[PDB]
Amino acid sequence: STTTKYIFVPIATIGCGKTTVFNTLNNLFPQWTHIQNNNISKKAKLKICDLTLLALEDDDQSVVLFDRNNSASRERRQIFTTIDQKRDEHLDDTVDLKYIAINFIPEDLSEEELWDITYNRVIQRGDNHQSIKSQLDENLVESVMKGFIQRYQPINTSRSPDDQFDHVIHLKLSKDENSLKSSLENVRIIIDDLVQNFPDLIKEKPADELINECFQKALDYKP
Ligand SMILES: O=c1[nH]cnc2c1ncn2[C@@H]1O[C@H](COP(=O)(O)OP(=O)(O)O)[C@@H](O)[C@H]1O
Repeated sequence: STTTKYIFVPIATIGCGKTTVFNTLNNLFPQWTHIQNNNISKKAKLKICDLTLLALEDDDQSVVLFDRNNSASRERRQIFTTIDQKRDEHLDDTVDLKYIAINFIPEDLSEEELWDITYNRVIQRGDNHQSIKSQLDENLVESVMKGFIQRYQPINTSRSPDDQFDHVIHLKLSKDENSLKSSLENVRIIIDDLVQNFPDLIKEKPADELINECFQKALDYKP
């Protein structure tokens, strides 16, 4: 009769944990399609929005993890506008699409600490963002990361375009201290939020051993 499907839209800069968190969630929930802008050729005729809608055509798909930074408000505007315009090419009128913002940069986080956490993650642990995956020029890494931060516009659901989100999940971002890693905390935040608010997506919280193992795999993942 009627189906609701979801597009999880991150708002992040480089090294905030976006790919790690989405890889963890896909490890846990293989039916949640993880579409990585970083892996799409720029001559490809199917761009991330096209692949998103193709994925949502499948009856077995309920969630697309839309893996792109979307640090600028114009980038969020593009998702809403393009998906809204193109969905009729792909989906019948019994499918309701909901957009879930996954906010990776807390309002309370200073730009200095955003830089401190993310730049040192990228240099110490690596990042597969294509323009910086080599890191043969640490000046280039700094310059690209600064570009995303310069363009970053915090989520604001009291105005266009972010008022089009149906739900926002607020993540944490902090320096690693002892065994604590904010990306694993954030996986749990997402799972708990969906268990409570979207039981159609997670009827029962997975065992903690499995959540932690899926996170370990994502943390260790090299492509
Ligand atoms: O909570 C964390 N603590 C420490 N390092 C992390 C955490 N989450 C991800 N990382 C590491 O940070 C680096 C950047 O990962 P991220 O998921 O931010 O990539 P992204 O820029 O493609 O979204 C990776 O080497 C990853 O393993």
